[PDB]
Parts: sequence; structure tokens; C-alpha cells
Amino acid sequence: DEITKKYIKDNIINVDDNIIKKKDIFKLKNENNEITECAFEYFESKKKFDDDIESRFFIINDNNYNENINLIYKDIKYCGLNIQTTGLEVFDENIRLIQIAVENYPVIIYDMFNINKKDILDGLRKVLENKNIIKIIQNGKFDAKFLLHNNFKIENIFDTYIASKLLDKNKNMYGFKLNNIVEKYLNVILDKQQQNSVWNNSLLNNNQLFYAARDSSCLLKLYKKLKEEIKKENLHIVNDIENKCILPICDMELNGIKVDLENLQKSTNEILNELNIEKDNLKKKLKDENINVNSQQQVLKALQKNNVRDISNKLIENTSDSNLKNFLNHEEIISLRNYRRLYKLYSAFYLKLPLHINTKTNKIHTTFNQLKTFSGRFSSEKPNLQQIPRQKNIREIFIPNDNNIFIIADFKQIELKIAAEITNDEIMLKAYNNNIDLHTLTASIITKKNIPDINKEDRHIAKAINFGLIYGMNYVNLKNYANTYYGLNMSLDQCLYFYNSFFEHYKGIYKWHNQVKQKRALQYSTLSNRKVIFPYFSFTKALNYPVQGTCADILKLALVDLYDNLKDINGKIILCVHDEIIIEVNKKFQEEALKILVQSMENSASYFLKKVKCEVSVKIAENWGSK
DNA sequence: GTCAGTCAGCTAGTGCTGAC
DNA sequence: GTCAGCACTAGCTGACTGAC
Repeated sequence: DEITKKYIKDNIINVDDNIIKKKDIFKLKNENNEITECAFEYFESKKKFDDDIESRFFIINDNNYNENINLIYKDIKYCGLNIQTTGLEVFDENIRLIQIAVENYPVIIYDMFNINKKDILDGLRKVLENKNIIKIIQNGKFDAKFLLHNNFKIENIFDTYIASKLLDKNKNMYGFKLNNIVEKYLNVILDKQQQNSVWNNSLLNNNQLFYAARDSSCLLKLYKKLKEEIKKENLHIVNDIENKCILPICDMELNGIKVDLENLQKSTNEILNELNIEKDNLKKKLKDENINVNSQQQVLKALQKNNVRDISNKLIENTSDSNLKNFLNHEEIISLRNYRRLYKLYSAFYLKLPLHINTKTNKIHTTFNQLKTFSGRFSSEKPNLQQIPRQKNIREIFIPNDNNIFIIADFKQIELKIAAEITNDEIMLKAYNNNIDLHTLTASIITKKNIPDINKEDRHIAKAINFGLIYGMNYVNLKNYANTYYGLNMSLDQCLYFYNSFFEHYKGIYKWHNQVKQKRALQYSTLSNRKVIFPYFSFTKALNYPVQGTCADILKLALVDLYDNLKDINGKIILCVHDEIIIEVNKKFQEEALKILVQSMENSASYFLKKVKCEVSVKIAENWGSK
């Protein structure tokens, strides 16, 4: 229809009219700092949107490109960047539209499908790469990933999702989408009724482009309000850290971690054979060939039929992991426990990994999220890295890329050091000034032995108790904590003596406990001023939030510094799980990489913590499970 | 020849029970 | 706290009797 193809030359298909091609004379400065009059083509909705946000937009395709459009970018301080894509996955999908929003101008839409003169994107490249231009993005991780994968470089960034998430102080989990944020702050409904319209088509209809335009112009108003809201809340440090840490997360997701297919196959074969053998052994032991082991009720019934009892001559009524410890005086239960371990390991890692492995590159790629965790630490999904077993044999599957070598660095006692810093415990700080671990010190006070005489087992008990009592556990739960996660049986009187001895000397932590318990505050702040406001008081989380948040801040600062300091030797930041950072570097630059990693981690530690001095243990690893 | 009354397999949901 | 895996209990949906 002649109505519908009015603007086909610029790849626009009319749906319900509501589109006009209008030209007006603009006033722009020249490269010689001289105002120049230029005529531009911009489209407009025939029906004015009820809100005050802009809806004008240029479209820049192969034909319509005008060289003078690059002058908008000059002498700016913020610009709104949003990109539309055919699908979610970065590897299987391209970028359809790039949008730029410069204040008091329409939104410039670059149609990458109808762009072939590579000088077109030069202005986009320079506005993206400039470090003096605060690019505003919504959900910066997704857009940054798509841009980096296609040879673009984007340097500065300001994500409205991070600002909104931090400002809410973890009040609500859901929300924090573009429509919700704009409604909450600027009092406007974006009418996001586009139900994921088909983007693959070369031709794009009016509603899609206009909805994409209001998603870019609305970011500048959010920038203005969120900047002031953050400034009034003293959240600028953590916001800056998160914004600059967006890009390292994109690097980690893009590069991934390679899996040795041959070793994975060998381990899977061996583990399946071991599972079959143990299953057969249990089958003979349970004396029921038809028995299915996985049925929890059925194994309970079978063990009941076996009539094995307790030390109290009590029949088993539960196969809880700790209840198995109470019933260990038989070969049956040993076989059952071994089978449970093998089954969980097998069907949780070995049979699940092949789905995640991309046969195109034979690498595992993760989806890192940086503010879903309450404490602030990174959380992985799709493949859950923290759920990967941490035993030696399982991790060896992960190898570096061909012709490379891993560097692995991990903090030591970052929680305990941060606790010492915040609580200002004099004895801990005077201890760490002379390089003695707080596990060794805790063991020394517990066992009354001299420092050189401390063994490894005392260090283990210290490892238990320091974590136990530095997050405000009542001494009753110390027994459960030590037994369950470390296996050390303990008596209540021993727990009482340990509690008294621990809080008699480390005075600072006692003062911290007293203050936090007395105030019963509903709001807490970390050393990066990451504020959280709970619904109701909880002593455990009240004690746990500051140290964990500060540890997350230290890791994020380390990644931000590392991503800038590793660009010379072209090292990839691969993963960051727990207090551990992994970088892959070419085999020549091993020494330089080690120095860079250590320096970045130490500087990050020294930025927030001042009294103490963190240390990092770095080992060059052939495989992630190296020595 | 035909329709009730009762016998079920199937699918869901909840109950309950375990570890990464 | 998240997660799968299974009895058990229930309600439904066709087929095997039961009939005057």
C-alpha cells in the first residue's frame, strides 16, 4: 500500500500512521569552534505522547548518513546508550539498533543491518571510547557484552539499574525494570506493551523504533535524579565501583573457562563405573534386588528392616547427613553414605556439565550478576560456579586455553581482617602488624600454648571458632556449627570455655556485639557505604553485613584495577568466585601477570582497610585444581 | 441392546525427605 | 536458604460387570 511504504527508503514500515518525516534547521558547532547551520532529517510521532520525554529520532542507514551528525557528540558529559538485539544470547545474535541520546536533541538510531561504510560508526566509536563521557545504559551488563563482542570498546558507564538497586537499600527484590524505575522517579508510564516484536526483519515498524527511542531519552532524566539521590545518600563510592566493575564482569562472561573434553569423558566413565559398583554392593547389602536406592522412604524402610540400632539401641528414623554420623558402626551405612556422595557428585556435576558446554568453542560461559546477592558478592547462574565441587579431582577438568597458563590469587582471611579493621580490636591489629594469623592466635589463646607450638589441628579448631563467634552465634549453636561443617565433636562446657576465652581478650568484637545488639538498628552501612535496610532486626545479619559487603567491595575494586592493569599483556579475567580471582595470560608474560595481579589485589585491599595489611597467595596453575 | 455402579491407570499436588 | 526424587493421597476418565 502506498500509505504503508511512505518511508521504505529509510527502512520504515507504517502500521497505524503516527509517523511524520520532518526537516528543521539545527545549530551545531564546527570542528573549528564555529557555529554551522545544517539540515537534518528526523521522524516524529503524529500523535503527541502524553509525557514530556522526547520521541524524536534520527535514523542513520547506509544511504541517509550525513557526516555532520558527528558534531552532536562533541563537548558532552553524558549520553544515553541503549542497544536492541535479535535475541538474548550474545554468540547467536547480532546487534540490530544502537541508540544515542544527547540532551536537547533527538535520539540517533544507527541501523547496523543497513550500515556498511565503516566510517559511519567512527563517531559512535569515539563517543563510546571516551573516558570523559558518562555513557548511561540500562542493564549495562547485557549491552556492554554485546558491544564488546563486536569489537566496540566502551570505557565509562553509569547503569540506572545499579543506581536504583543500591538506592532502594534492598527493600524490594523484584522491580527495578526500566518502566518501573521511570514510573517511580519521573512520574511517567512508558507503555511497554511491545511483546518482544520480531526484530530480525530488515524493515522495522514505527512502534518498535519509537519505543526504542523513549527507552534512550528517558535515561538522561533518570541520570539527573539518581545522581542527586545517590549524593544525598553518600553512595557514590559503591556506585562508582559497581559501574566500573560492569566491564570486568562482561570480560569474565565472554571468555569463560575451557573444559578438557578428554579428561571430562574419562572422569565421567570412571565415576559412572564406581557408581554402578557401589550401587551393586548396596543392593547386595540391603538384601532387596528390586530396591531403588534413590527413594528416601525406601532406604529408610530398608535400613529399618536391617534392624541396625543406635548406641542407644534405637532404630534409625532419618538419613540426615548428621544422622548418618550417629549411625556409622556398620558396613551397610558406610556403603550407603558413599553411594549418596557419588550419586550427588555425579548427577550434579558430570551429567550436567555437557549441557552447558558450547560445542562451538568448547568453553563454559557463566551469567554473572553483581547485586542480586544481599551481601553484594557476585552470584553465578546458568552454570553455578560456586556449586561446582571444590574437591581436587573435579576441578582439574578446567584447563586454560591452548598455549596459555593460569594465574590464581586468593585473599587470606579477608573476613577476619575486615572485622579487625572495623571493630578496631587492638590485639588483632597488633597481631597482624607482626604477621601472625588470627587462626593461630585463636588457637594460642584456646590451648594456652606458645606461638611456635601451634599444630594444624588447633588451626582447624580456630578456623571453626573464629567464624563461629565473629558473626554472633550463641554458644549453643557453636556445637552444631563445628560438628556439621567441620566434624569436630564438642561438649557444651567446652563451648562455654571457648566462648569466654574468645571474648575475654578480643575486646573490640565484644564492644561491637554490645553496640549492635543495643541499638537494634534497622539500617547498616559497610566501608564502601553500601547501605541495607531490613524489615526487622536480626543480630546474625546485622553482624554479617558489614564484613561481607566490604569483602565484596574489595573484590570489585580489585577487578576494576586489574582490568586496567592487565591490558598490556592481553590477559583475560576468567572467573571470580569466593575470595579468589583467576586471570589467563600468555606463557611469555607469566611473571608480569603475577606482579600485576598481586599489585592490584594489594592496592584494592589498602584502599578501604588501613590498619591491617592483606596478603595474597599466588600460584601459577596448569589446571584450576593445581597445587 | 442399552445405561448405571463400580473396578481401575494417570497426572498432579502435596508431604516428606535428603545434600551441593 | 535451593534443588530433585519419590510414596501417598486424591480426583478424574473408560472399561468390566449388573440388570430387568
